[PDB]
Amino acid sequence: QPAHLCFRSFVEALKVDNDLVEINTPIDPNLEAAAITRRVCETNDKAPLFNNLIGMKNGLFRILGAPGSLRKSSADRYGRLARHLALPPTASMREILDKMLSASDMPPIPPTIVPTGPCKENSLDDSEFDLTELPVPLIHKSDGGKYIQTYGMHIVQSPDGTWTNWSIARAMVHDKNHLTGLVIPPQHIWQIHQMWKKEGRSDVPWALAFGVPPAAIMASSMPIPDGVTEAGYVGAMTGSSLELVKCDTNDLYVPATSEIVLEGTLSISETGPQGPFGEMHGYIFPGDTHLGAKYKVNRITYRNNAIMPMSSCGRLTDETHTMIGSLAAAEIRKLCQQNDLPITDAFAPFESQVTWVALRVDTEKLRAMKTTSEGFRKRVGDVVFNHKAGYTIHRLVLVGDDIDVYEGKDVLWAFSTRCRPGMDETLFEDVRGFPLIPYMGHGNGPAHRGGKVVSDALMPTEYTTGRNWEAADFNQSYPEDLKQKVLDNWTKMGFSHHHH
Amino acid sequence: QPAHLCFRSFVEALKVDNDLVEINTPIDPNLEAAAITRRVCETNDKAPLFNNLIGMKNGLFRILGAPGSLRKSSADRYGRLARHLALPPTASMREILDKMLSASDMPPIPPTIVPTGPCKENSLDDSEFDLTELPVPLIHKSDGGKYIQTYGMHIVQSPDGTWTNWSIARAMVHDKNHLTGLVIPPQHIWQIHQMWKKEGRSDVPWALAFGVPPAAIMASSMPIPDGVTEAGYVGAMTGSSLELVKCDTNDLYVPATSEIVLEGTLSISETGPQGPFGEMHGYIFPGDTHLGAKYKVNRITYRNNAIMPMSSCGRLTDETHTMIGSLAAAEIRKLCQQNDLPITDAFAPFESQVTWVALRVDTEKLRAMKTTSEGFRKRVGDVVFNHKAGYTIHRLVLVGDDIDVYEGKDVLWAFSTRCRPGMDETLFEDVRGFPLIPYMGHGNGPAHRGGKVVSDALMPTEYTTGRNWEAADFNQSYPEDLKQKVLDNWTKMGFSHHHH
Ligand SMILES: Cc1cc2c3c(c1C)C(C)(C)C[C@@H](C(=O)Cc1ccccc1)N3c1c([nH]c(=O)[nH]c1=O)N2C[C@H](O)[C@H](O)[C@H](O)COP(=O)(O)O
Ligand SMILES: Cc1cc2c3c(c1C)C(C)(C)C[C@@H](C(=O)Cc1ccccc1)N3c1c([nH]c(=O)[nH]c1=O)N2C[C@H](O)[C@H](O)[C@H](O)COP(=O)(O)O
Ligand SMILES: [K+]
Ligand SMILES: [K+]
Ligand SMILES: [K+]
Ligand SMILES: [K+]
Ligand SMILES: [Mn+2]
Ligand SMILES: [Mn+2]
Repeated sequence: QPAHLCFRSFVEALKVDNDLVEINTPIDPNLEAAAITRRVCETNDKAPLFNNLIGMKNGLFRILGAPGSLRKSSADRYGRLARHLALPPTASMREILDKMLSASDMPPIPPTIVPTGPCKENSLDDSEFDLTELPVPLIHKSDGGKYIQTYGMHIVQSPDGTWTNWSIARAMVHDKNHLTGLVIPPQHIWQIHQMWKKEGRSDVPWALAFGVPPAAIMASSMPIPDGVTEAGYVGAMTGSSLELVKCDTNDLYVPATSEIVLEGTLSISETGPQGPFGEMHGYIFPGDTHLGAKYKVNRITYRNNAIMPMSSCGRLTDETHTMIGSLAAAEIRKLCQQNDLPITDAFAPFESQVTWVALRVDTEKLRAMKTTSEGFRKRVGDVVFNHKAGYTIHRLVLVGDDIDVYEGKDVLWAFSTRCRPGMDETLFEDVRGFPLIPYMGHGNGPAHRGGKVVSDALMPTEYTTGRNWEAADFNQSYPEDLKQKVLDNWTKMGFSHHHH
Repeated sequence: QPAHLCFRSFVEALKVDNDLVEINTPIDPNLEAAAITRRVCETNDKAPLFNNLIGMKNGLFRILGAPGSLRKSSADRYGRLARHLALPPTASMREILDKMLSASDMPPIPPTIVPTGPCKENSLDDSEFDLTELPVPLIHKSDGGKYIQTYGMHIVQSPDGTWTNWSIARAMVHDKNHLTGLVIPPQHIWQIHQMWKKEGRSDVPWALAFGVPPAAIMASSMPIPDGVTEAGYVGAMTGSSLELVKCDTNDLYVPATSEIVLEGTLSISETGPQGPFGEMHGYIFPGDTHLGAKYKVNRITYRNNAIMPMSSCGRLTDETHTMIGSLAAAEIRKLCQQNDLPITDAFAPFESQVTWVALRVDTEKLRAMKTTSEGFRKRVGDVVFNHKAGYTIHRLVLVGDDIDVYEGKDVLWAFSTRCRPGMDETLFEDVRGFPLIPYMGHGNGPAHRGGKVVSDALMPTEYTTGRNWEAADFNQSYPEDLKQKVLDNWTKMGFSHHHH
C-alpha cells in the first residue's frame, strides 16, 4: 500500500527517508515519550518511533511522535508533510497547499466498502479492555488527563446520513470506557453533535480511528466546507477511492488500514471533566478544567503491532502549527478568491504562533478595483472573519507582490515597515474569537468574541499607480552583472550547500 | 593604542580575530564596495577592508565596510560591537548596553588637548582637494548622491561653548567643496543648528571626523541627554580622558587618531539637494530628493594610508540596526527607570526592523503598583514617546519576567499570544513620528506625527497575583530529572557545539 494511503506504509517511508529514530528500549508513556517528542519538535529532529512502551498490553500500543513536524534542512523542510500526500519530499509549502486545495473543484470520489482489513486483526469488547490500563501518554506535566487522542480522526455522520465528517479534536481518558474531549463551535463535530441533540432521540454513533491514511489525517485537519464528506474529498485529491470497513457495533465506516479504532457513542446529554492541556499557542494553565463532551467506548479493534500517532504540542514547531495553521491559510486563500478578492497566496507565519495569516495580493488586480485601504481591509476582514475558515486566525496581514508569504522574515519586514499602527488597521469586535489564544480565553475581554484585526501592509501606490520603491538589499539595489561578479568572486576574495 | 580608543588599532583587532577580509585587488567605489558589504551584512560574514579602491588619490582612501555588523556564530554574534568597547567578544547584548549606560551616573571625564596626532599627517587646502574626485562610494544604485558620510562623527558646539555634540548623520557630496545632509529634529545636530540660526551671525563651525575611536562612534550613535558632551561621557565610560587635537581652521577639537577630518561650516542659510538614500528600514524611493542642510569644506586632514569606514545600510543586519536600535533601547530602559517604571531590560528586535522595543517588566514591582493595563500602557507611552530617546520607535511591547527581550523569537511569541489586538493596545497620535519609516513618510498619514502604539503583552494576572501558566515547552512542561535523562540519552537513542 502506498505511504499516503496507509499509516504503516508511511512509517516505513520515514525509515527509508532516514527521517525516523526507532527506540526499542523501554520508554515511559508518563511524560518521557512526550518529552522526547517535544524536544524533536523544538529542534526539527527525526520523528521518534517508540517500539517499547512501558505498560504495553495485548499489542496496545507503539507510539509515533512528531508525525507532521519539520525536518532540519531547508531543502526538505516539509518532507514529512509531503509524505502524507505522495509529493516529493522537497515540495514547497505552495505545492502542499495546492494539493490540499485541488479537490475543491473536482467531483468527490466516494469511498469503497471492503469486507475486512488490517484494523480488524484484533478486537477487545467492553469486558476485555480498560482505557486506564493502556499506555496512554501524559503529554505535559500539568495536563488534566492522559490525552490518548492527539492525532486520530473522529468520524461522525449527520442524522440524515448525507454528511460524514472526519476531523481531529483532542480527547483524554475519563475512565475505563469513556473519554472526554473538546467539541466546540464552529467545528463540524460540534455542528453534527447539535443536529443529534435537536433530534433528541439517541447518542451520536461515533468512531475514532488512529493511524489512518496520511492523506485522510491531512483532510481531517483542514476546514473544508460545511456538508462536504472528507472521504470523498480525499478520494478526489488522491485520485483513488478510499477503502473503508464497517465498524462492528455501529454502521459507520473506518479506513481499512487504521491502526486502532474505538467504536461507541458521543453523548447528547452527559459531560465530564476535560483539560487543561498544553496547547498550540505554547501554554498550559494548570488547574483550568471545564466540563466537556463525553464519549463512551464499546469496542476496540486494532492491527497487530498497532502504532498510535501522538502530537506533543506546544511551542514551535509541531502539527498544530504545520497542519492547523497552513491548512486554514489554504482554505482562506480559496475563500478570498471565491469572493472575487485578488489574493494569490496565504500562509500562517510560524513566528505569529499561527495566529496571523499573510495574504499576498495581485496588485495589478487591486489597482483595477480603484479602491482604498480602508474599503479593502473591511471587505477582506468581513469575508474571512465571518467564515469558519477564519476561526483560528486573529490578524490578517495584506502584502503586495514582492513579499513571499511563506517566509516569515519577509512577512515581518512588511508588517513592521508598511503598516502604520492604527491608521492602516481595522479592528473586528463582532466576529467569533478563538478562545484558546491566551489573550482571548485568559485575557481582558470576552473569550469568544472580537480581538481580530486586518493590518494593511500595502503601500499607498499599490492601490493607484504601482510600487514606487526598490528594496535596499543585495538583490534589488545592484545591477545584475555586478551581483554576478560579486557572487563569482566571493570565495576567491575570502568570504564564506542547498541540501545540507 | 587600544582598539576601543583608536580606529587603526580596531582594524588590526578585527584582523587578529579572523573577523576581517583584506581585499587588495581593485574594487570600484561605484557600487561594488557597497555590494560586497551589503552581502556581508545579509550573511553575517567577516568585515571587508578594501585596500585598493579604484580612483584612490594622494592617500585618500581605503574603506572598511560593516564596522558594527554581526558575526555568524551565536557565541560571538556581537563581537564586532564588543571590540568597540574593550569588552570580550563573547559579550552579551545586555553587557554591551550596560557598558554604554554606565557613564550615565558617573561624572564626565573631560577630554585632553594634545598638540598633534596621526590625523595631521597629511593636509589638503581649498585649492588642493576636490570631493568629486575622491573615491566616494555610490552605496545603492538609485541613491541621489555619493554618500561619503555613513560612519563618521559630526562635531558641533553650542554658541555659548557649553555643549559639544558628537553624532552620526548622513551626508553626500554636493560639489568639489560642499556636502549636503540630513539635519532634522529632534536630533542634537539640529538642536545646535537652531541655536546658531537664532543668533543669526555666522554659519556653524563644523568638523566631520571619520575613523574615530570606536568607543566615540558608539556614543555618537546613542541618544544621550540634551546638553551632555559625548566626549566627557565616552571619557567616563572608558575610564580615560580622550585625546583631541584642534582643527587648523577653526577651534573645534577632533580625536587625535581620526583617520580623516573635514573642517568647515554648516550653513545657517543655504540648502541643497539631498537623497534619496537606501535606508535602515530596507527601502529606497528613487527620485525622492529634497532640500537638506549644506556644509562647506575648507580643509581635509588625514592619516597616512587613511581608512574610511562605511555602512552599506538597508535590510538586516547592519549598523543602523545593531547601533541605532540597540542604543535607543538602552536609553529607553534608563528613561523608564528614572521615571519610576519597573523596566528591567529593553531591546529593539531586529525582526521588527528596529521599529519596536520590547520592555521587560519586573512584575513583582508591577503588582505592588496595583494598576491596570490601560493605565500602565498610557504611562509608559507618555514617558517614552514624548522623549527624544523614543523618536525612532513606533511600537513598545510590554512583556513579563519570563521573556528574554534580546531574543526576537520570544518577543514575537509573547506579542502574538498575549496582546489582544485593539483592547490591549493604546495608540499615540499626538507624538512626534519617525518619517523615515515607509508607512510614515510614504504612507497614508502625516509623515511627522503619530503612528505609535503601546502593545501590552502582560497577562492579566501579572498585574494582580502572579503568572498562572507554564510554557508548553521542553523546559517547563517536564520535571528536571526527566529533562536531564532525555538530554543524557539523546545521542545514544539516535538523535542529532556552542562556539561553532
Ligand atoms: C492537527 C491538529 C488539529 C487540531 C487539534 C490537534 C491537532 C494535531 C491537537 C489534538 C493536537 C490539538 C487540538 C487543539 O487543542 C487545538 C485546537 C484547534 C482548533 C480548535 C480547538 C482546538 N486539536 C483540536 C482541533 N480542533 C478542535 O476542534 N479541537 C481540538 O482539540 N484541531 C483543529 C481541527 O482539526 C481543524 O480545525 C479542522 O478543520 C476540523 O475539521 P472540520 O470541523 O472542519 O471537519
Ligand atoms: C549608526 C548610524 C546612526 C545614524 C545614521 C547612520 C548610522 C550608521 C547612517 C548614516 C548609515 C544612516 C542614517 C539614517 O538615514 C538613519 C537615520 C536615523 C535617525 C534619524 C535620521 C536618519 N543615520 C542618521 C542618523 N541620525 C540622523 O539624524 N541622521 C542620519 O542620517 N543616525 C542616528 C543617530 O546617530 C542617533 O539618533 C544619535 O542618537 C544622534 O546623536 P544625538 O543627536 O543624540 O547626539
Ligand atoms: K476536516
Ligand atoms: K499600509
Ligand atoms: K550622540
Ligand atoms: K495583555
Ligand atoms: Mn469537515
Ligand atoms: Mn548628543
